[PDB]
Amino acid sequence: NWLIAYQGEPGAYSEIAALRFGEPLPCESFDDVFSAVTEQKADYAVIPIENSLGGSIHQNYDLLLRRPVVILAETFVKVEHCLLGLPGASVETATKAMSHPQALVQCHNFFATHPQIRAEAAYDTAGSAKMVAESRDKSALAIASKRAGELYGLDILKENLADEEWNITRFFCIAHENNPDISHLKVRPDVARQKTSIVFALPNEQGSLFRALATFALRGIDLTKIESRPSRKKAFEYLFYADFIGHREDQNVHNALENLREFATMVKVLGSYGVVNP
Amino acid sequence: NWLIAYQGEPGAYSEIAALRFGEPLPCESFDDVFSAVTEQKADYAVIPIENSLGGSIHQNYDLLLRRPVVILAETFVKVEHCLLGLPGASVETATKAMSHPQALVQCHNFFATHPQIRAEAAYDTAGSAKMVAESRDKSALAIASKRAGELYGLDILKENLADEEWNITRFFCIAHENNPDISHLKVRPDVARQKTSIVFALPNEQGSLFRALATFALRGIDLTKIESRPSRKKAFEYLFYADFIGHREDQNVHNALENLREFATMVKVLGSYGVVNP
Ligand SMILES: N[C@@H](Cc1ccccc1)C(=O)O
Ligand SMILES: N[C@@H](Cc1ccccc1)C(=O)O
Repeated sequence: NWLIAYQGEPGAYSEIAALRFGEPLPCESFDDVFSAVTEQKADYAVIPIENSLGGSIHQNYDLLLRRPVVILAETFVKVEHCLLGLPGASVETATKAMSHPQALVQCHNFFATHPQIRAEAAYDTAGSAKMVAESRDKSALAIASKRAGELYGLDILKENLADEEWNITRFFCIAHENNPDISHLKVRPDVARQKTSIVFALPNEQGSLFRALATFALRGIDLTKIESRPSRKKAFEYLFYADFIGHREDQNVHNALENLREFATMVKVLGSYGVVNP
Repeated sequence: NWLIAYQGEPGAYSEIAALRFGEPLPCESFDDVFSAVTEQKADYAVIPIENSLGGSIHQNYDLLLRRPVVILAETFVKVEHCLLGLPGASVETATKAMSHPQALVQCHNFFATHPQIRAEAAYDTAGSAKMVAESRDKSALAIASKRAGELYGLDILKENLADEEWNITRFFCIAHENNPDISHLKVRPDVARQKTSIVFALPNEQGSLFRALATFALRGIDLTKIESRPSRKKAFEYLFYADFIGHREDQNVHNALENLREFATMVKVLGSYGVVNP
């Protein structure tokens, strides 16, 4: 399969990401995206893992943890809103821009300055595009992806509509752990400074984490991420997410990992992977 | 009784959180929320900081660091969705459910198992209970808090509509830096197991975090949160959120923090605070 499962519809930032890997299969949900891989509808999938403005997506992490799945690449999507109209395109004739409530909030400047234009709640940003194109009504605007504009044949009225640059979504392209297949991806991950992601669980002892970092830091190994959150039905544990620069088969790495399993209640390696660029 | 600025409208979870602290003052932006304290329109604010399902809210940590403000308390709000309807309304009779797209998608099974009832996007959850009451048709329902339904005289048709039983948002009650008055909260925070929140930035050398954690760990100090993200501002660095148990001016803690301040690029204590139980 060259299908890349994702959550959303065409023009969604999630699709943008699956495009960097292959042919997008859209899915109703996260839970659904992981299942397209499990039951072999799709070989791959791209899941949003963190966003610079929000957090880590702990839902997608519980799924990475539970699904017999493996990360094969990471990618980074710059969420840049476009204000988007029908051909014959004007801001001073419009009565509304539709979009996802969070896009609407993020474009709160545009709205306080443009009160002839009222924020309208839409299910998502891509469908907002979609509505404009079908409503055959040059009055209604959408706030969405350039790709949505592309696609629904709309014009960009306005780029960087929120006064946030650095709204970035990082996604992980994933496959079933019983075939980390790199060869069928659209573009092969840049492996020059390859990353490993793991989850581990510590019994919540004063010191535990210092102790688990020691494992990497006294081994010369650089981290790029670390996060705790509590474990809910294991009594007195936290879960930790940690990424670091290194390949899981590297002996130093392997030594770190074994070192951790000495006192970690569990370790999982979600994968060693490179990066795909726009 | 005293003014707790929060983002949203009556009904909202953020309002439930406001109310554990005083009289809620609803605001359109978090910017408005902080600027409300930072210029004495209100004495406190209730800020969402993380959710067990998404993660940390980076954008809020962002403003907590840039604002002359201090954590006075934390509480934890269980985000519990209800199907709300007018007196007489029915799940077998309903045609629409209105809510925030995220609450829609978090009750995805409900919608799958009830195809008669179409999911319909709205600006937020509480405004959805409002729309239901104002439109007066018994065929249109909302997904919103139990509070939003009471306010609006809507019946609760189903308790616990979401896919995931464990949805919890952690809020900070905040105040102005040099108006850090606990007396005029509505109940004093439980301060037995007092927590301190800090943020800091390190030059990104391998072992940095280990060396920083060494600071608390070799000192008997127990962490309850650790998370990294990359310095939006300095070229080569990371920010870390740390929470731990103790007070700023414990001998221990102070030592730890001073040692930290030795090599951290920056340290700000966001505050030392206990916990408001509903
Ligand atoms: N890479 C540095 C700093 C860092 C730690 C953890 C997460 C992100 C960055 C270290 O290895 O200690
Ligand atoms: N409380 C333990 C484990 C822990 C670390 C960091 C965050 C949460 C828990 C410690 O101080 O190391």
